[PDB]
Amino acid sequence: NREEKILNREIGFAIGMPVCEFDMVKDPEVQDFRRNILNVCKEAVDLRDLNSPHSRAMYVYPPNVESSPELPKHIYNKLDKGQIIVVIWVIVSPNNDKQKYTLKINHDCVPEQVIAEAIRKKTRSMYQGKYILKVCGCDEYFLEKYPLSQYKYIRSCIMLGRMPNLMLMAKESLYSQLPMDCFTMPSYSRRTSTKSLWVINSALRIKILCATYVNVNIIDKIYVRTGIYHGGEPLCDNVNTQRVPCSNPRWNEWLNYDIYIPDLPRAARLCLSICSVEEHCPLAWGNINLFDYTDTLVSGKMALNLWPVPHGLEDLLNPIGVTGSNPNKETPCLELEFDWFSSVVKFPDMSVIEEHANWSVSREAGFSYSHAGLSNRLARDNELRENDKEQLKAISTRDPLSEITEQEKDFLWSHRHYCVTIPEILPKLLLSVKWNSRDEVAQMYCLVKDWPPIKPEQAMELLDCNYPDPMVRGFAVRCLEKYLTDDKLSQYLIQLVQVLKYEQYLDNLLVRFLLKKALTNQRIGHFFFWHLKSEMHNKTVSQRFGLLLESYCRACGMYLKHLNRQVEAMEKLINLTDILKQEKKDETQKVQMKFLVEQMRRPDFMDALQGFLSPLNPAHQLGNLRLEECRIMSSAKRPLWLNWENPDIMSELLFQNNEIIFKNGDDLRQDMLTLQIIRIMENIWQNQGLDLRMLPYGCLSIGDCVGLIEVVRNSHTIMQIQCKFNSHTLHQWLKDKNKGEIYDAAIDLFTRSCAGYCVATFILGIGDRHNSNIMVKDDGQLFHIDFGHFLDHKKKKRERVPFVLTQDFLIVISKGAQECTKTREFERFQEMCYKAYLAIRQHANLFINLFSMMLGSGMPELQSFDDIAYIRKTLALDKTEQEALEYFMKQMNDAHHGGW
Ligand SMILES: CC(C)[C@@H]1COC(=O)N1c1cn2c(n1)-c1ccc(N3CCC[C@H]3C(N)=O)cc1OCC2
Repeated sequence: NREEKILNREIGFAIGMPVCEFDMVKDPEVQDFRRNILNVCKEAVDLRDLNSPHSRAMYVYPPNVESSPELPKHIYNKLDKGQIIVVIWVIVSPNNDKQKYTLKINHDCVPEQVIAEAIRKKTRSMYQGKYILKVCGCDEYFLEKYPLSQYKYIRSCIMLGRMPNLMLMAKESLYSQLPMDCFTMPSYSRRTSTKSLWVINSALRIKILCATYVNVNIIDKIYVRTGIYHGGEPLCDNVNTQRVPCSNPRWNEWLNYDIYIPDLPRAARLCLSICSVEEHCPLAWGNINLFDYTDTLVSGKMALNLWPVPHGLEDLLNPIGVTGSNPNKETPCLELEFDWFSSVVKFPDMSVIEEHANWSVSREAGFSYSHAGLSNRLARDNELRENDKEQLKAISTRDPLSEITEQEKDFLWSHRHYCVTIPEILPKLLLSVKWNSRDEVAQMYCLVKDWPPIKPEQAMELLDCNYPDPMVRGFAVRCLEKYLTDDKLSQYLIQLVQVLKYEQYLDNLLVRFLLKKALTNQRIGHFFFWHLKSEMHNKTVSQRFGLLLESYCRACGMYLKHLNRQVEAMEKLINLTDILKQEKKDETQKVQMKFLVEQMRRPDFMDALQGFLSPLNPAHQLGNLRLEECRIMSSAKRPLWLNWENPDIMSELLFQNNEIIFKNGDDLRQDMLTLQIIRIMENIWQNQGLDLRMLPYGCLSIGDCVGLIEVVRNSHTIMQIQCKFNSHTLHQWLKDKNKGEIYDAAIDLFTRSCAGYCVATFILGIGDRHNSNIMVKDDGQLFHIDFGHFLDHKKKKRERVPFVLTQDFLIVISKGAQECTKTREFERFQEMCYKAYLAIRQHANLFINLFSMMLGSGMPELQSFDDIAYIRKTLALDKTEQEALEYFMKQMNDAHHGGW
């Protein structure tokens, strides 16, 4: 047991709460999750010891590869006849003397071939399966047989015109360093009648007894508002209790609902709230799953602790809110009573559902012309015309925020069998289902059961708040299991972690998929841990995320120990910054720095703040902290500028110092999402041969309004440039930094990165640009920082241009010409914008879905589908492609007072 106790201390330190608190949770769902999730843990551990040591090395150091080995024409043209120059370093003599070997090989060469060529060059100077290639300066390895150019490091080197520097390491040098972890099963591994829902011939009714902890200001009259929901879709009309004074919240009233108990869908929920009053106002709210995790209908007495109303929610009910009782018991508590049927009621099995769907399909197949004429949801098989097929195809092209009329819904449902031939229509077909009809739902189940697979980015939509059904969500997860690459999983990890909150139960297919991937890929596992840990202060998700983190920490292996180093380093940094903002806030920079350096030099702190992996990128080792290079930044919330040595043997070939900005006080979640979207945008542009280089620098939220920002070396704000001022200062600075022949490359890089940031900021509705949030690298790469604001943040009770190209920017674009607006350079720059704008337009659904998946997150500027609709306005989705280009030009023309 000594091993178990110690490991529980390690897991508790990682999660930020003791494991014993989980053991005390009475709720059977919680204890069943803890026990049953362990098979995902076992499965993942089995996959890792399948082909050991190689399979273990693949888990710890997965290949950091692109999704496809194909190169866009513009990237291939950067290669000398499809060949790349590569530098291979062999550490040999004592005191680690470095021998370099320059190779000109095909871009498609496998690491083993690269090693053979290196051995050839070293032998000419006077086995291949005994070495591995490592990226110089960081812990990135090439353990798998992918073409060299498919490795992200290599592709980046090709794209940026950089020399790839790789190090020949012995297989045994790496293998001996990966410890053998023996995953142990925890102590908790060792643990009337029953009627079907469809045999309950009764209407729904729920009793509202009384409310406790209704502490309000003498508010002069209150009631309970209730409704039956399927996602955010009401299943019947809302039912309110009679009004009562808040001084005595007693109702003892059965509420009768307009729904037959057998018609209740699987994901049906009771959404309620205590309202005051005419200006009706919600005081507290709470949601409940009408069926528990065991598929049992709610029976008996239940007490539900309510949640405080979130600012901006005028609506009396909160359906897209969290389901379950508030963990804090010193909150308004509502007592409810459910119906009793003298037996346990369960949701029918798939076999019963299938028998019923086949019975319905067969019955409908025999319907006469006139019977089918009774309903617009009924359509005879052979009546399917080509015009109808064309209408179905047109509907499937519409964006997820485009309204589907009641007529289109009846249309889609009656043609559901033809819909299988155009499988991407599934999200529209599902919103057209009468979720309060068991006859229709049973048939939808069977259609989904055998539904053709759709793209992972299309399936992701089916995991958002509009799709609560577990059969639907199960199909989505299966598409991800079959077609989502680890690369794309990493890219969309924030969205996939968010959509976990929309799950009715702790144990589901999505969490099993995500956990298995985190436990079989340490790069995925790293960010999985941090995304969950960053939200552990949020009581809406702390039990879910806490239980998930416990399962992750039991099976991740040795990485727990490394994570605990990063957790301890962040904890010390939160502690220091918290003191500086509450105890030393008014003191000078010189004084504050003296306190900081004295605190940091304490042996306990000094050890905790050095020799750990960067949470921004775990391939980066943070060695000794360079205190003399550290500083308190004069910016808002006084962030810490931190500098560590990169202890890697060949750090000089990557970077010798790792500089990170630690910030305590601002919410960094909107920045992370924007930075992710900028990268996705750049990826779309690059694939279409549209070379607009963006700078989606690293940003990670590690807690409540705490996080890390990746520093971009040799980059300066426009204000830093002009504060050496004329409009020619910037262009003169770039000319000075790019003297000679290389000048044109800087102007091209500037105009290209400028076009990208113009289009990206206009689409996304980012916070207003100024000379302190626009940065420029010495080579001419323009980029933006501080993405705290996006979408419709300047809304009133209509669209903006956040990046207005002042004379300074146009002078650079036009190479110093006076009439910068009327030059061929500016005409070429406009063309880059138009193409960039239209390309994003073609991928609008992806962007709409990425934002829709982030709705359950507590982001201030992303609270409703109305906020996402801003992107539907900027992309001009209701207009044609030419009208959309015209609208963009007009927005640009108005903001710049001419030119477009
Ligand atoms: C104060 C800080 C938190 C700001 C505000 O919100 C951001 O997003 N910020 C940010 C991002 N980046 C940098 N600031 C940054 C700052 C300075 C430097 N540089 C590098 C050279 C010296 C220093 C400078 N220009 O002062 C480089 C940076 O990288 C881009 C990411």
